[PDB]
Amino acid sequence: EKTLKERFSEIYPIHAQDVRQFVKEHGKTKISDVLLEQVYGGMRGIPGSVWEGSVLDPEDGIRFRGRTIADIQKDLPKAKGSSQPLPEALFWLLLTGEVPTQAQVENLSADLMSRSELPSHVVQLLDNLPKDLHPMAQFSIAVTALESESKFAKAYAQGISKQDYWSYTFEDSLDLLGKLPVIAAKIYRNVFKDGKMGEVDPNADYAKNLVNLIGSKDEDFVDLMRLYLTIHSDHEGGNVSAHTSHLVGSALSSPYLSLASGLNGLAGPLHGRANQEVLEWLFALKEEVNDDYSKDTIEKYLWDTLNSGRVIPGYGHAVLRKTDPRYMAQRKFAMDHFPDYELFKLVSSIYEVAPGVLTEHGKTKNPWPNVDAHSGVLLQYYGLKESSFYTVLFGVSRAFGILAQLITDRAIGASIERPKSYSTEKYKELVKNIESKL
Amino acid sequence: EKTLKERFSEIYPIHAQDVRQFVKEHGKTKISDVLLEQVYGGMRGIPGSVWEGSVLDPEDGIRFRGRTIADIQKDLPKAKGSSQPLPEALFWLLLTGEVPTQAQVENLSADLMSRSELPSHVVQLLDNLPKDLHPMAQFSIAVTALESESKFAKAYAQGISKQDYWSYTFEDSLDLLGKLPVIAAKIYRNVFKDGKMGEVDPNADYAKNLVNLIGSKDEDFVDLMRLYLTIHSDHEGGNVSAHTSHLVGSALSSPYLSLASGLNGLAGPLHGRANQEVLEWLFALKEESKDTIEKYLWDTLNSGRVIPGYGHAVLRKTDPRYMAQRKFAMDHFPDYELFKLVSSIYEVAPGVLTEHGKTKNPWPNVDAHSGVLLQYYGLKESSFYTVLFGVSRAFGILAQLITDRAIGASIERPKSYSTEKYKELVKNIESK
Ligand SMILES: CC(C)(COP(=O)(O)OP(=O)(O)OC[C@H]1O[C@@H](n2cnc3c(N)ncnc32)[C@H](O)[C@@H]1OP(=O)(O)O)[C@@H](O)C(=O)NCCC(=O)NCCS
Ligand SMILES: O=C([O-])CC(=O)C(=O)O
Ligand SMILES: [Cl-]
Ligand SMILES: [Cl-]
Ligand SMILES: [Cl-]
Ligand SMILES: [K+]
Ligand SMILES: [K+]
Ligand SMILES: [K+]
Repeated sequence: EKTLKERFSEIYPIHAQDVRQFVKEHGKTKISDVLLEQVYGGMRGIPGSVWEGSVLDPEDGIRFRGRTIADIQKDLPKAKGSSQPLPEALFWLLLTGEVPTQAQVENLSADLMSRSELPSHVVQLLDNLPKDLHPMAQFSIAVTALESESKFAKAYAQGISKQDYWSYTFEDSLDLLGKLPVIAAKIYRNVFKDGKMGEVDPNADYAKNLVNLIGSKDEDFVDLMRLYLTIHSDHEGGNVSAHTSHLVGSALSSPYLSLASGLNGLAGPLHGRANQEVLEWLFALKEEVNDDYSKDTIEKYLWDTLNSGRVIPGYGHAVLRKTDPRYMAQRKFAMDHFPDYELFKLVSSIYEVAPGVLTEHGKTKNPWPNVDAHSGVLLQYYGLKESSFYTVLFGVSRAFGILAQLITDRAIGASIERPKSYSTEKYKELVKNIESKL
Repeated sequence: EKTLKERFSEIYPIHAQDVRQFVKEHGKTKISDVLLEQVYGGMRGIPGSVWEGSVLDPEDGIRFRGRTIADIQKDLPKAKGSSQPLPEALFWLLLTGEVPTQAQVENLSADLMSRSELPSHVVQLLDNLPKDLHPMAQFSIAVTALESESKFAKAYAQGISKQDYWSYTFEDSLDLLGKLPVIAAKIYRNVFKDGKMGEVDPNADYAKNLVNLIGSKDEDFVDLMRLYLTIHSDHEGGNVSAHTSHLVGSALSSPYLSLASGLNGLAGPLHGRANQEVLEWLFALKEESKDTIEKYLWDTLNSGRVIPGYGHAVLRKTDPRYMAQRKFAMDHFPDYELFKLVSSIYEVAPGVLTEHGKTKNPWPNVDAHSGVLLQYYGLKESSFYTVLFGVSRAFGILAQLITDRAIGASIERPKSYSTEKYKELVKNIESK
């Protein structure tokens, strides 16, 4: 059967021609205004990214190439002996728009694992970094240190044509993906454990390799990581980490430098820590309520939180009008594996009463939980209790969506991202002339 | 006299109130349209950034707080015995909008040098990185490794008020700036020399300490570095490195992670790494008259490659940073062979690019002329040239980051769609 690169090589020229024809016929059509408040407000609401792999459906949640969470659960092949799709399978879908066969996924997993050996200088670098250097900083350092392996950078120096960029971008992306579970596990073992790490199983999948190297053989934990890494793999192109990766990549920096920059964006406390924020809030609630999770006790705690001017972390969507299907998938995992786990009972008790309380409070348009309201409790159950590592896991997942778009951008020859800026003094002059009309 | 931090603490509340009133009274005014071709064309022409220190005119080039490069050479204080501007003097102007006195610049240089000592774990990591790992990758690695020292990161975890973010951002920024010449010289000495490092002179300026740590006390080389680090320091808010640093910083990553990300964008061959690409392209042409130059330009274009150092996203005429560098060469070494080659290409390349018919700007940018000046003084290792660009551009990057935290600027987060969804959006727009 065709490999991922072979199938992509057949699909990308069709997409490239489609984009060229679309811009030729409709490029002059106005799709938005830019108001002054938007340039001073982080460009909120401005269409500013072409991102093929995922789009948020306001009724049905995130869609990956048109498929909801329920669709990917039904449609993607599963690991042998499991009901969880693999993140490798979703990566195939993100890049091609097509669902791979089980045999195609197995071959892709084997290709990734064949590329998983860290160069000696990266092992040495990681082993000697201080334990107080944050795991996300260690992560982006290690990814950047792989730039010496970059096939795109070496080929660009040899003078390849623009029409060939995508091929080397693809190879660098798979080389990088193959190493992410090893980098992440090495950081985990060095910072939080004894530094001792096993070896990659050449027949294991990406999530299984990650969990085994982190230090667990529990097949249910493997299944949890397959779920976690699938559902976090992509969420549009406007968010800081996806946008940063696209921007750096648009200057023809390699996938290593592009992903490292995206990871630094994900490391920002306003972007990649929602899981940890929920967990901290759950722990503080548990202490304050003295382990009492009854309806009356929880509702009073939620009313006091909202009445004091604070939000319920993980609840309330700007756009999505129902519970995130990624939340429901994690709830189902907990219901099927550990329904009596005390921390899950707290999460579930909140789910039963929070939407009603938020609705009556009247300050939350879409009073439903997101993926981050449920992820930490599942990680805690399997012993991954070190919350300062959670964004590393997020990056190991989101790298799939980031690299899929980076390959696509090189395949279509997307141009450098370079908007215009002005100072406040010059915006005042611009606005004065617009309002005066001359 | 007032320190930079003291003066900034007086001006930022006034800027904050000014922005708030401006957006309150004029926020609904439309300043641009977004056409489909712009979202599919890198957002070219979209006003998408607020950036105070510098504004780029397509015809006239860069202005720093309203001043051209020539204005900067006249208005800012210089080092003793020198006619070149100091980058730390421009940094003062970028952050405050005001020209520092000579004594204020000297005090700022001394503060930067007082913060220049690298932690042991950073020295050790640099000493152990392979010599074949590109210097820009080593540079962003070293900057990221300083995150363990971040005062902003520690204060944020301790729960400081949003109103106090700027103070820790400011301290991290000056801590980081003070270390950049040491990191850059360490990379140079390790990769190309014996790895041995001299000591920082507490009383020398930023560019002089960089050149001295690289190993040279040539006074004209020091003057070149003063000019180089000044003119590369900022190019408004929409260039890839500045924009990347703003984006990452807007999620409250520290100055270390924001700068490291900006450096990774600067490392792209369509961005700052074009200065290495230019030197390598010049040397390949030399190894291989108007006819021979024109043939080499066409052979490059016909191979599906860009002419490095020509074109620009915004500029539509010759870059004034190119002219400032030509002027330096005319005043110091007009007969230098590599300078004459760059000048000979300037006579031929714009015509070829115009006939080629693709670029919107057939004129050279800063990267066409920077490497040749470094070559004159014996800095022959072109894989180091973008590190120097990064040492400079950190000034403009960090000035805006401090300003952004002082005013509480928003997360940058536009909306994306797939091509399938853009088609639906366009169809509905055109039906109405
Ligand atoms: C700087 C640069 C990236 C700006 O990109 P841009 O805003 O999209 O430029 P344009 O609008 O003029 O691009 C239109 C076309 O002309 C081409 N072009 C632009 N500058 C070119 C150059 N110096 N050589 C060859 N082709 C060039 C572009 O690749 C593009 O081709 P395409 O339609 O097939 O995709 C571009 O000019 C470039 O690649 N320059 C060479 C690298 C360089 O010197 N970078 C330093 C910039 S300070
Ligand atoms: O302005 C740009 O887009 C690129 C450039 O010249 C710079 O950043 O110095
Ligand atoms: Cl996101
Ligand atoms: Cl975001
Ligand atoms: Cl208007
Ligand atoms: K080259
Ligand atoms: K963004
Ligand atoms: K940009």
